[PDB]
Amino acid sequence: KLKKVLDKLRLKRKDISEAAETVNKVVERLLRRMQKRESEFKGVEQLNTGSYYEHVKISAPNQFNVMFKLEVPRIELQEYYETGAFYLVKPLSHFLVLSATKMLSKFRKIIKEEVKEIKDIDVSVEKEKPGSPAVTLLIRNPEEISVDIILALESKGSWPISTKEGLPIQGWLGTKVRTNLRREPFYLVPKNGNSFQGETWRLSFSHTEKYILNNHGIEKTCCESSGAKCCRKECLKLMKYLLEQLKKEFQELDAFCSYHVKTAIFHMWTQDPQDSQWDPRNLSSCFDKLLAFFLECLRTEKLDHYFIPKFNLFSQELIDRKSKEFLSKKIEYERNNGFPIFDKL
Amino acid sequence: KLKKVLDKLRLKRKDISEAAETVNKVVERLLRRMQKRESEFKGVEQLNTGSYYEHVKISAPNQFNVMFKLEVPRIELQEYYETGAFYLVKFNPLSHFLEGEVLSATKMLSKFRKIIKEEVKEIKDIDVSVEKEKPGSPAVTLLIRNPEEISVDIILALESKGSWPISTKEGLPIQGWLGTKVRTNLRREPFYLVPKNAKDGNSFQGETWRLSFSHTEKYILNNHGIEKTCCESSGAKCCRKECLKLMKYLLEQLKKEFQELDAFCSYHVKTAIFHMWTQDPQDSQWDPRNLSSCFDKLLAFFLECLRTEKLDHYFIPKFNLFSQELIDRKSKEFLSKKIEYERNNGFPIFDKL
DNA sequence: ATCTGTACATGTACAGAT
DNA sequence: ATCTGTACATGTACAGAT
DNA sequence: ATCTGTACATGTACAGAT
DNA sequence: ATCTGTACATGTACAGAT
Ligand SMILES: Nc1ncnc2c1ncn2[C@@H]1O[C@H](COP(=O)(O)OP(=O)(O)OP(=O)(O)O)[C@@H](O)[C@H]1O
Ligand SMILES: Nc1ncnc2c1ncn2[C@@H]1O[C@H](COP(=O)(O)OP(=O)(O)OP(=O)(O)O)[C@@H](O)[C@H]1O
Ligand SMILES: [Mg+2]
Ligand SMILES: [Mg+2]
Ligand SMILES: [Zn+2]
Ligand SMILES: [Zn+2]
Repeated sequence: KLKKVLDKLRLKRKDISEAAETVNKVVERLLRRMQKRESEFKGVEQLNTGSYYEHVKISAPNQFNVMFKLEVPRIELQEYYETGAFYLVKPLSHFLVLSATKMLSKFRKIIKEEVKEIKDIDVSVEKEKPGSPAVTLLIRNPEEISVDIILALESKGSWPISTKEGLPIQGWLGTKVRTNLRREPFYLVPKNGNSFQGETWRLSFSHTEKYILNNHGIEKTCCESSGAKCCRKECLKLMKYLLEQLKKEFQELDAFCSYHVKTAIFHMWTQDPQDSQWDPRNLSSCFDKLLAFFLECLRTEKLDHYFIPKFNLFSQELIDRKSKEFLSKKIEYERNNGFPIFDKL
Repeated sequence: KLKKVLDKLRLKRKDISEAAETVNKVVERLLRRMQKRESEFKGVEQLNTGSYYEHVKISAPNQFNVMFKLEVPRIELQEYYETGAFYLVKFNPLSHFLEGEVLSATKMLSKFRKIIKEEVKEIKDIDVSVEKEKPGSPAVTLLIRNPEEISVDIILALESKGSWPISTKEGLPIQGWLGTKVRTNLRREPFYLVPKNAKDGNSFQGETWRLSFSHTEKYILNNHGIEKTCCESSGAKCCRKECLKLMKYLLEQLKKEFQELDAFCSYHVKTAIFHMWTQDPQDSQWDPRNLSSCFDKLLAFFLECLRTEKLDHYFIPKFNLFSQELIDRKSKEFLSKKIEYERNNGFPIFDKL
């Protein structure tokens, strides 16, 4: 049943090769233009993030996330109205308070200029979507591929106080891992008609999340060549697919994204830390317990950011009750009728 | 029972404070003197190693190991007659230690030791001297008299950042225990070469160096579980270190009574337990409730090593620490009888002093 | 004036003490 | 159970040097 | 500072074995 | 049906060279 779906969802080696070869060309050239030109983003470094680099991308290698991160010395953060995730912040002179919109606009300008000069790849820059920190590339290998270039500020200080109680991995990955993770930099991305709209940045833990995905067992050998396989990634994939399929069919679900599922499974991996609670033989009960957890998040209207406990991704302000009830009904239907949506194209 | 022995063996915070305060002074001052002037050892860095920094030092904080490690770029190793552990080194502030491209361990050690003695003479704050050089030892050993006796072994080491020598390829067999990512990451760290410093009267006597994995061993001791939470505040305690301590004590007590055991050292027990931790990787095979069977299975393993004359270096599989060349059969049989005796009569030697 | 090797500043795991 | 000293990893301030 | 070379983890693909 | 072993592909950390 679910093994068959996972077979469908598995990327093909051939497609992986073709997609990656084209993407790396475009990205390499963009990264070079950010330094070889005396741009205000000289020193920016590349960090690959999201599902493709975590090995949980499903169906096709058609969406790539990449961070162009810029180290900024001793910045001062001021939290935005107790939200936990959003901050004002203090070469960059002409982006003054460091304005996210002004900095993003210049960043975006550079990329567009450079993209116009690319003559061997069919590639363009997608119209800016308000509410997105990314510059999005649309590549036409014969097949459609999207690349989100995310601008990020990199700070090396202590993580902000709103995260103090986040990353609750102590009983799963442990205290040494947590302490070491919190010694890495933290990232601010320009996520953005009220208030301090254009000067607000959002914390990003994409780097931490990538380490977690690739080091996800309570045992060091989980999913390694001299360890046992678990089904943690496979459940993420199934849940991701369920949401994608539903979203494709129902405009009512526009406010939901894969990060909601990722966040939910992070909490499930914390609640059920033992690798034996994710035995491949138990794929079905595991998938099912994840569904039940997600439904409880929907019912209670509560899905805390894993890194920022006070930030509720399912607050009324972000996603209307109607949407959450709608998604509850549709998930409950699929669950009670053997997931017919998994059988469609 | 063994819990009571472990109570005796536990270091006291007071003693730890007094010992460490004095040790860190002496070491800090020695390290600073190595950076002065055109000393050949400018750039040498401190790495704390061995039982005290692994939290398996027993009885008293009276012996501390420290490495003064020097990065040497552009190094060619030539293995010494297929031994796995021993190397010539080839290629500069080290100019004065070279003989036609070959780095002399004994000349370098001698200068290192000269500088330390000179500096120690200038310390009027604590009662400290340099122990007569012991043949077969790379260390400059400091004898400190806080009112209590404390030894500090300062080991000179060459640090190479290249890939570990081929003799180690099959060593560190941690894949089923700590895993492949840990193994890979550990093998990306530098390797260390220390002076072999025998006066056996063999070819290349003064130019032979020995591999050291003290840094790797320290990481292993402090990250010893198959679960990442082993011995942590939101995990379960294991008894891996406690078994190491008990076995260490058994050997120390025996060694202090019996001159026949001079050839044995604590590294033999450390190596044996590393193999036992590989053989029995699950944290559940080191439950604290099972301290006795765990200690017992370790003893039985060590006894088999003694009987079969085989204890492979954990990093260098072909190097046999129990070879005939190192330890005569009589010594191994002697230690076998004494271990079997203690084991069969309730460990009376644990009740001594 | 600017730069930097050295030492202080901060945070926490480990394990001993209460 | 909670508290506390040491070790150790990383970030950063600055006297003395350039 | 930038670039390449090496090593090996995480994947996929498929035959032959269980 | 599943598992195991080998081949074949990409990503990624870091040393040593330029
Ligand atoms: N709303 C959000 N808040 C915080 N971080 C987010 C948010 N949306 C996405 N991200 C971060 O950006 C990364 C990439 O986003 P993206 O939408 O491409 O999802 P993904 O995890 O790559 O999965 P997929 O692309 O397969 O749907 C996420 O993994 C996450 O770290
Ligand atoms: N024969 C040896 N071969 C290889 N390395 C050795 C040998 N003897 C000692 N070492 C290394 O030197 C370190 C310090 O040596 P030392 O004799 O002080 O042992 P230790 O582990 O500190 O135990 P303790 O001091 O409590 O007996 C060891 O931990 C080990 O890494
Ligand atoms: Mg993505
Ligand atoms: Mg020692
Ligand atoms: Zn796993
Ligand atoms: Zn443990």
